[PDB]
Amino acid sequence: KYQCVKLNDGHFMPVLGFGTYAPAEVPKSKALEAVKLAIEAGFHHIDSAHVYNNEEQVGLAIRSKIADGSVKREDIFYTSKLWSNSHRPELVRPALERSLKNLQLDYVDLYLIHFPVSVKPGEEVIPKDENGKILFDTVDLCATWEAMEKCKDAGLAKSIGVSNFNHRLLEMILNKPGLKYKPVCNQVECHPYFNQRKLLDFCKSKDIVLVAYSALGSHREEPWVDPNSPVLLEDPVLCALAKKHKRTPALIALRYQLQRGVVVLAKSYNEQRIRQNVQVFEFQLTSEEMKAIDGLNRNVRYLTLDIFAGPPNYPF
Ligand SMILES: NC(=O)c1ccc[n+]([C@@H]2O[C@H](COP(=O)([O-])OP(=O)(O)OC[C@H]3O[C@@H](n4cnc5c(N)ncnc54)[C@H](OP(=O)(O)O)[C@@H]3O)[C@@H](O)[C@H]2O)c1
Ligand SMILES: CC(C)Cc1ccc([C@H](C)C(=O)O)cc1
Repeated sequence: KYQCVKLNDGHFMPVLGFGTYAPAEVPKSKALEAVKLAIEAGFHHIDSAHVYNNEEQVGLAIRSKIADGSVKREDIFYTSKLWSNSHRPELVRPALERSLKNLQLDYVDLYLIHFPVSVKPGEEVIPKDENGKILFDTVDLCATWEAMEKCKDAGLAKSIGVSNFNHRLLEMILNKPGLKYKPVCNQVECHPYFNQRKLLDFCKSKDIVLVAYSALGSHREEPWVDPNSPVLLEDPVLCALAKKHKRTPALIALRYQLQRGVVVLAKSYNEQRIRQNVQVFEFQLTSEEMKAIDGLNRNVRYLTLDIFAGPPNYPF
């Protein structure tokens, strides 16, 4: 057994997920090993994406752990995401089916719209013209969502959701005429420097689960993240809570999210840290500790994806 939350479609999501993105200077081999170690440690939820360029490796890890008897397929919650070169409705199912072929899995547990700004179709994930300009595309995300619904009805995705959506974009889906399935989740950046209280409450009001990424202050990969941003885990309040509990600041940051009703991702490719992170289930924070962490909020967004700024659907 392991801790899960019931989604608005009746499926269950494990509340601690393993993040699989690593910057390109990290060999893809490392993904295979790290996912195996995460499953061994007790992660039951694994987060990936077509754009991470690691589905072959992540899928092999999962297949391996199934085939050697370590875990059953029903005890792994696997998430993929629809990249922005496949927003057009007729391209949605093919992108899911391409991810599934790479993974050699029959279905994903969850399929998300990765990012709300669309780019032109083709193999290239960031298509550019001759002059370096991103080739943006104009697509009705409501149409994309109907295609996602169809994938759910096909059994290719058990659940569907969104990522990096703001209030306005969530509302566009929620108010869509003929809506079949609400998003089960909105996967967004969330940590004690950017605690997303407003958007969290909105999502709660609609029984949409907020899934936190960069919960430990991000990969900090350039140019995606400003190197001059503060380092979350050096925070002196987090460090003193850690000392107090004989834990680590990472574990404090993880535990904060679980208690506020957020599902939390954590990426690590380091064996010790992977094992550490599952200790989030071993302790609890008091109401005064939770309020101390709430106090850290400082409107610091690590991940702007500002190469996609300009189009109306840019969410920040
Ligand atoms: N939907 C999206 O647009 C989106 C965006 C960003 C992230 N995500 C997802 O969310 C996941 C996590 O976000 P993130 O990759 O930005 O990273 P994160 O989980 O915030 O942090 C990863 C960093 O913290 C380190 N770390 C992990 N556990 C630690 C611990 N116990 N003590 C200290 N350091 C620790 C890791 O280094 P080591 O590997 O060396 O341990 C890594 O450098 C991604 O991998 C991806 O799955 C999604
Ligand atoms: C690095 C780039 C070529 C691909 C890419 C695009 C978007 C994302 C988002 C922000 C995420 O981290 O999930 C990651 C990687």
